[PDB]
Amino acid sequence: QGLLAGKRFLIAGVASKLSIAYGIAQALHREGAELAFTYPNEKLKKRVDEFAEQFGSKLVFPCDVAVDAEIDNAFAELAKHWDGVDGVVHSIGFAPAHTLDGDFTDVTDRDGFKIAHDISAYSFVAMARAAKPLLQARQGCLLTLTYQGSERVMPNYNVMGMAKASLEAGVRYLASSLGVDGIRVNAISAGPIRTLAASGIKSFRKMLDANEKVAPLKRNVTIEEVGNAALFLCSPWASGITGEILYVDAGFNTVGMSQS
Amino acid sequence: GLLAGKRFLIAGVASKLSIAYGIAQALHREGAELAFTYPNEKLKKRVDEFAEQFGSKLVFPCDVAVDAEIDNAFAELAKHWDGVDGVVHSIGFAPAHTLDGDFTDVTDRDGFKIAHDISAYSFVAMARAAKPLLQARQGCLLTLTYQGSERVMPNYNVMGMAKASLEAGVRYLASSLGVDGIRVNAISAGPIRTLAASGIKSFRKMLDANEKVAPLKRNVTIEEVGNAALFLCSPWASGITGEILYVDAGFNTVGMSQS
Amino acid sequence: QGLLAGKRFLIAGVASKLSIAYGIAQALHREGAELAFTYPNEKLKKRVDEFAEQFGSKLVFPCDVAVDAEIDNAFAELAKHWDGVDGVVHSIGFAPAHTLDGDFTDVTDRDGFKIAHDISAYSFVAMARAAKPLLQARQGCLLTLTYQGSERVMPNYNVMGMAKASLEAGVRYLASSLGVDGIRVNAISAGPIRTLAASGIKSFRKMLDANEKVAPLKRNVTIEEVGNAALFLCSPWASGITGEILYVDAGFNTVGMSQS
Amino acid sequence: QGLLAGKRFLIAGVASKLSIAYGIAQALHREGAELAFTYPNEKLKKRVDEFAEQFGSKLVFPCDVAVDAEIDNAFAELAKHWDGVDGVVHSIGFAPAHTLDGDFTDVTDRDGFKIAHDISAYSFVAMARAAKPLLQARQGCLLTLTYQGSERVMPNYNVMGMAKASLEAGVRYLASSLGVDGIRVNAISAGPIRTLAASGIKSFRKMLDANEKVAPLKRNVTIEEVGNAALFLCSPWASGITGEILYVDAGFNTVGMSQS
Ligand SMILES: NC(=O)c1ccc[n+]([C@@H]2O[C@H](COP(=O)([O-])OP(=O)(O)OC[C@H]3O[C@@H](n4cnc5c(N)ncnc54)[C@H](O)[C@@H]3O)[C@@H](O)[C@H]2O)c1
Ligand SMILES: NC(=O)c1ccc[n+]([C@@H]2O[C@H](COP(=O)([O-])OP(=O)(O)OC[C@H]3O[C@@H](n4cnc5c(N)ncnc54)[C@H](O)[C@@H]3O)[C@@H](O)[C@H]2O)c1
Ligand SMILES: NC(=O)c1ccc[n+]([C@@H]2O[C@H](COP(=O)([O-])OP(=O)(O)OC[C@H]3O[C@@H](n4cnc5c(N)ncnc54)[C@H](O)[C@@H]3O)[C@@H](O)[C@H]2O)c1
Ligand SMILES: NC(=O)c1ccc[n+]([C@@H]2O[C@H](COP(=O)([O-])OP(=O)(O)OC[C@H]3O[C@@H](n4cnc5c(N)ncnc54)[C@H](O)[C@@H]3O)[C@@H](O)[C@H]2O)c1
Ligand SMILES: Cc1c(CN(C)C(=O)/C=C/c2cnc3c(c2)CC[C@H](N)C(=O)N3)oc2ccccc12
Ligand SMILES: Cc1c(CN(C)C(=O)/C=C/c2cnc3c(c2)CC[C@H](N)C(=O)N3)oc2ccccc12
Ligand SMILES: Cc1c(CN(C)C(=O)/C=C/c2cnc3c(c2)CC[C@H](N)C(=O)N3)oc2ccccc12
Ligand SMILES: Cc1c(CN(C)C(=O)/C=C/c2cnc3c(c2)CC[C@H](N)C(=O)N3)oc2ccccc12
Repeated sequence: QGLLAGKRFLIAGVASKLSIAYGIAQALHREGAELAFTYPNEKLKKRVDEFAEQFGSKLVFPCDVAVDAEIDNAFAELAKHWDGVDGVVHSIGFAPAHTLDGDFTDVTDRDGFKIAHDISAYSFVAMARAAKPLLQARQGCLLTLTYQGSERVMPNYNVMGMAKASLEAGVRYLASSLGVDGIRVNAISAGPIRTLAASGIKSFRKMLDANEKVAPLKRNVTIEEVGNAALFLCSPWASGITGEILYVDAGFNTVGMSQS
Repeated sequence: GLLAGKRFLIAGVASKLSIAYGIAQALHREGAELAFTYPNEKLKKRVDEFAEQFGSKLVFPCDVAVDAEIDNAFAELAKHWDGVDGVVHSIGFAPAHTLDGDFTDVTDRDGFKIAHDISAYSFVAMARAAKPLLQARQGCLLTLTYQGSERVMPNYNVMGMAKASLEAGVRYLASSLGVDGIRVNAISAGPIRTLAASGIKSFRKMLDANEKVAPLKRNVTIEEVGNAALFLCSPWASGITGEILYVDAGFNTVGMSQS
Repeated sequence: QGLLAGKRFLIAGVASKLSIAYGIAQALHREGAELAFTYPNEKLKKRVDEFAEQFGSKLVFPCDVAVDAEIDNAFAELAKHWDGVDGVVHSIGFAPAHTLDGDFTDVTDRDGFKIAHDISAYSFVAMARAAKPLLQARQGCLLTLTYQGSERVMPNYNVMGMAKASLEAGVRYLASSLGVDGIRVNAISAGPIRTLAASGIKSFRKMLDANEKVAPLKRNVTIEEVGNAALFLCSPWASGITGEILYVDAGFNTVGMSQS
Repeated sequence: QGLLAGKRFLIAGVASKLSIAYGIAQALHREGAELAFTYPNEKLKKRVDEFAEQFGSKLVFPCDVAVDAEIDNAFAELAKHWDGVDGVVHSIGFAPAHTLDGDFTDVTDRDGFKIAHDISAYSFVAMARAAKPLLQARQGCLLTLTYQGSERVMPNYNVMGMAKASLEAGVRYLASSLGVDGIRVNAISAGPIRTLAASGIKSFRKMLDANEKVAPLKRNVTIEEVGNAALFLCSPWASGITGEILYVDAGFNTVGMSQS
């Protein structure tokens, strides 16, 4: 009998034991929640399917957020088994590698722009809609993952910064849209973490080593600390919070100027 | 005047109520002279004349949905002008239906794509196609956003996300082009009745609320925005880049007004 | 055996069963923490004495934050039973009634400014210092209560906005100063709540009813929801968060304007 | 016949030819503005008298902002010379050297806090009040100088950050208070610069070189750019802007951090 006794949650974005979604799932399950998972993509099906099976779950559905049908079908299918859900976790972001390697101006093409904002920003709004029925029944909450590159320039984050900034604006509009129906909408601004979202990024732990020295706590966060924070936001303890962007970066965002 | 001999491109003049027209008017007031784009044949006719009331020809096709039209637009302008001291981006668009109803219900994928494409990417594309022409004279870039990116306004919906993406662009552009001495800034203008108000049922009632909340108890004008944009396109703004300047009579500063 | 098993916390600012500190204390106790209490003077003595005896505590010490000595003595006294401490909760704010009733320019005198910033802003920094040793022992955390009047203009809040804005800057400098020692520093920006901090403020109901109409969730927060959030920030689940201003206002802060 | 033909302005805070106020004064005068100046005490009299007459002005009044009387008297004096005023420039900040040299927690005493917030934050609100009548005559504007240490932690800036955070909140409440009367209130957040406010700061030069490396423009601002920008804010071109914090830092504030 944990904090999430009898509560259910959908987790989109588990790619490996390292994804931010995994640390979330572990924290939720650790507290008694029942879990469901999506995969983009059946390259990933087998790994996700009973990757679910550490979590007492078999509920594994295909969901590529580029296709409108895949979204609603995944929620109609997931509708078949579950009344509703007390939360939907959005841990999805993507942009064409080339748009994240070089000068922002030179490498940001129109297509690379479309995919970035499409996969990483609109997806959250689409899922929210297809999930609204399941969420009103249970007056669950929504949660997405953002990054403070939306508010500040980081080298090579480029169009992803614009996408995250759009995402963050969405959370606020979703919170007013769904707030009347008792559905809370929030996001976590996590510090940089070495996950599969770092593959192909040459600067990465040079970024990791910089964050380690600048963050007031002198360390980089983990998927556990992110999971624990996401757990709180998906819980009745966070019942008074909506449209909030919680920074889980060891306070990195608060430093103007460190001892070089 | 202050802008003696400097040149500026003005994209987004649709009518005499333009955010861009009032700015363009302010730019000319100080002696700079001007070039203009139009989205299609429609607006070709109206822009041609708006150019000639400011002593200008420089009137080129630019639908920001087409990549070619953009680069051609900066290629045409190369023939006439050595360089450019600034580019003014006053363009935004969404299916409108995405701006009428509940945010969740009415925000489809296409309406999202169009919103961010026309309203957010365009500035970055123009910035690129304009980079060479802008390096010649160490010009600057300027766009108009809306504080719906930070705060929820009813029926602004997907435009809020786009403007938020836009504002992030300004910062990355300013960091990218800053080494080139090219400044990148934006103006967050208060709401004002322009052709960007057609089809919005709540508008003036939005206008009447802003009139009561703004510390100054009034709504800004296209002139006041023009004057501010004039500064940002001027050497007086040489120390400012990646800045979002709020021209809303301070509305952005109130948490809540007397009922 | 709850989440705060064996953890102790100092609660500053319990004036009544409605105090924000009270909702905090209850949530901390709800999870098994041991509690300590301060009171500003005798008139306030009995209330903390019995408010402590409701959380299994008698540790009740006088602390008026206007006097330097009272602060350090309270922590020298509070030392007397406890080896160390896992957290200090700071829920204190005050300004001369007159300073908060009328035009900001006309009514903001120098002293009223002085008392405002002294009692409501510096106090947190002073307590933090006198609490540093006891906080290093257990690598505890610090928490204070703020209000979004620092960022945004509310009528009749006046100098309290400036003070809370100074407070919020303190959290960031404390978090950077004390973050090196593994001690986290964060604050909660709570929505308006009718407590004894509403006495003498006539606009409250139009305040409460307005926030109720604007907040995405269509309602005003409670000391329970604030307590629960503070509980999280004072817990290892918030180990990855420092220098954060957490908004507990039902998302009110995210609305630019609602159908007024 | 410049932009400020026939316009009048009060300038508080000219300490030397390096003062931020000095480059401001130069910019306003360059455009035809009427100028006035204050000095904190006798020692500085000779130099302020001399700077005024380099701008064709003698309007130089004693004003130490620690004393209430000196403020109103200084504005009582200038009531005598000028019908009204089109703007008041506030370029004053100060804190006890010791509070700006060392760990924030260790060196921030209550007094150093009191003086810091008193001289640097309340002064603007007091001046604003004493200036209201003359400012209503011509509905001029108010302007102060802030620093982004209010949002972000700068080493050794300490209590000055909290004061500037209070200052910035003041601008918003002043703008809301005085906006109805047509008086605009704004502030400039200037990049760091070697002025008389750099004496006694050992890290300054390393700070100057860091901003030069991080700022998108790869350089530090000058009093030219600060003077010119405030000139706008004191001008009818800025008639649609109030309660605004304009950053003149070569974009430094927008970087999360550049190439190492
Ligand atoms: N790792 C960090 O430092 C960091 C910081 C801030 C924000 N974030 C965000 O956290 C989120 C989760 O990342 P993570 O590190 O836990 O692991 P991750 O690498 O697995 O995140 C990417 C996930 O998005 C899914 N996805 C991508 N394209 C999809 C599509 N077209 N259809 C369906 N699904 C698709 C993938 O399944 C993938 O699991 C990311 O979106 C990231 O933007 C990460
Ligand atoms: N009016 C306000 O209250 C307000 C508030 C905040 C921001 N803004 C911004 O101000 C900007 C300028 O607005 P305005 O009021 O001066 O007049 P406007 O109505 O003409 O602005 C819209 C312009 O975008 C151009 N445009 C649209 N789609 C295009 C396309 N596919 N290709 C090329 N051009 C296209 C149009 O020519 C149009 O002139 C807006 O984009 C908006 O983001 C306005
Ligand atoms: N209630 C709200 O809507 C709201 C909103 C935002 C922030 N806050 C903050 O919450 C905090 C706590 O308020 P609460 O509602 O839980 O109960 P409360 O009314 O009791 O808060 C005031 C407390 O400050 C203490 N205090 C005042 N002067 C003191 C002094 N000189 N020395 C020592 N102690 C002194 C008092 O003991 C009192 O308990 C406030 O300080 C406020 O800044 C409240
Ligand atoms: N120099 C920077 O990098 C920088 C950056 C951001 C903000 N600022 C702010 O600009 C303002 C002025 O800084 P500066 O660069 O011109 O240095 P400065 O020393 O040349 O000017 C500051 C002036 O405040 C005056 N002053 C101090 N106490 C006073 C009192 N009690 N009464 C009357 N006058 C008093 C001083 O005489 C001084 O001339 C300050 O508020 C500062 O915090 C400076
Ligand atoms: C920190 C940091 C983040 C945080 N983060 C994970 C995000 O928010 C987003 C990631 C992201 C998006 N799209 C990607 C990839 C990663 C690469 C894998 C995938 N193979 C791909 O094709 N495209 O992204 C960065 C980008 C550059 C530099 C630093 C960072
Ligand atoms: C205020 C306010 C704004 C501010 N504003 C001017 C904007 O930034 C955006 C304008 C906007 C976007 N899309 C539009 C049109 C205008 C109509 C012409 C175009 N032909 C169209 O089809 N679609 O937008 C709003 C949207 C809904 C409710 C209120 C507002
Ligand atoms: C909202 C809002 C708050 C929220 N809140 C509790 C605070 O943050 C601060 C409270 C506060 C500060 N000082 C007070 C009192 C209360 C009254 C008790 C005591 N009688 C007194 O002398 N002085 O306070 C306001 C004050 C004025 C206008 C609006 C608000
Ligand atoms: C950069 C930077 C700033 C920005 N700056 C100019 C300010 O806003 C503040 C100046 C400042 C405050 N207090 C001072 C003095 C100057 C010295 C003369 C005065 N006589 C004094 O006794 N005390 O302040 C810093 C403080 C520490 C480290 C770096 C910085």
